[PDB]
Amino acid sequence: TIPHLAIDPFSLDFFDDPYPDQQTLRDAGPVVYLDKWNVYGVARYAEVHAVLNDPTTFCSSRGVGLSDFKKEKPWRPPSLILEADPPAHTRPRAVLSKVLSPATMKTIRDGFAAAADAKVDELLQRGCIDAIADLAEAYPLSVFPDAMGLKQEGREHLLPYAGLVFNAFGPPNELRQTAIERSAPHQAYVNEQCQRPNLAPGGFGACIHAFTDTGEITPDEAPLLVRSLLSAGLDTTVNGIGAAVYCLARFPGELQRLRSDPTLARNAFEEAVRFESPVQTVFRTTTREVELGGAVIGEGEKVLMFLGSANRDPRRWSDPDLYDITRKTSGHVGFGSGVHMCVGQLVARLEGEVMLSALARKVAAIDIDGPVKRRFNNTLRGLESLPVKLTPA
Ligand code: HEM
Ligand SMILES: O=C(O)c1ccc(C2CCCCC2)cc1
Ligand SMILES: [Cl-]
Repeated sequence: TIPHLAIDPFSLDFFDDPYPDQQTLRDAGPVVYLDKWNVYGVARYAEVHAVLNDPTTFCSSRGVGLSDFKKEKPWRPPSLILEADPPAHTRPRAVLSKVLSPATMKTIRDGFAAAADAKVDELLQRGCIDAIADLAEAYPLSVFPDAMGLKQEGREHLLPYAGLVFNAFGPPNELRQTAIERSAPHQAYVNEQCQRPNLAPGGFGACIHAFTDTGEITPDEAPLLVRSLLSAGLDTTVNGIGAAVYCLARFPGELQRLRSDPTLARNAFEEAVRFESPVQTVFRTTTREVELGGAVIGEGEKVLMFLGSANRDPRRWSDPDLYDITRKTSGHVGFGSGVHMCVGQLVARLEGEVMLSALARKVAAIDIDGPVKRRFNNTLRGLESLPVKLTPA
């Protein structure tokens, strides 16, 4: 009843061009079985949305990667938020929500915007830049570590640790094994920066530790919740902003619309998240036998959600393969959906908005002028190098 496919969604060929195989996954049926890894897959918007919004049946405490924490040891102690279910999930989630609150955004927005304008001004002086290293990476590295309260020394561990975290969600292929092989120095740095004395006053890290006396979290929970932000808070925005610049570089018509109305910056970034879906995949584990799309999935089965495919499903979207900065993007699953929906999305959207605003006001053209190189990761989709010439407005 359930179609079996040999597609490996974690193969380099798949990463290089996932869209044909993602259509094959969608059109094979609402639920597929991936013989390569012995997991169920759902690639249509409807089933992805349904799974995300049934956390009781499709739990996260057994891991949101391929590995089932009930069968294998997690590569690191489980996250108190991402890898927890209600009710254990609820209070750690509330703390991170209050830490990354609208009030916090108001306190940091002006500095985030000034740094975005400064970076674009700097880049325009060079003209020919690499939109990854020099922008998508450089800008978040210029605001997020400081907003965390991190010291200067050791920040070079942040992106490697994030690449490790996101490769570790995948199956035990070479990408994952190599990441874990090299993990020790990055884990050691990150774990140490999670301790309260190492997080500067007023930043996100210190705010988490200050929240340890309300009865929501205890002091021994704060370090791992800092770990959550050092895991998820940087590499995601790098690939989000990279996605948006890549979109504007490829669709000059949309850059021209953005220039004509910079208030479209926030939705242009939201559309980029839908269009590229920097986070491609997430797993759940069934806690019971469950019917999904006519298939009977047993208990303790891994279910792979194709967020990027759901965000290009023509059953949900009109012209899903077009980048449209005035599209009504509400409902895309690029940030997830339901109780685990990205708790840091206000930070993500703030960075993306102020960067696209800087580009909208200061840049007239973005032309690819060198070889584009893709970056391969079991969970993240993005580029390694994006040579562009920036023409000033
Ligand atoms: C474009 C940027 C980002 C994208 C595309 C993204 C994507 C996602 C997605 C899809 C989830 C759901 C995971 C699941 O359902 O299992 C998630 C959760 C999460 N994200 Fe984001 N994220 C981004 C930025 C950020 C930032 C900036 C932070 C922190 C500053 C952050 C922290 C988290 C955390 C802690 C969770 C777990 C929330 C929970 O389990 O309740 N993310 N993210
Ligand atoms: O350590 C954590 O708590 C943690 C780590 C990684 C993530 C990812 C964010 C982007 C979507 C996939 C999951 C979320 C939380
Ligand atoms: Cl770790």
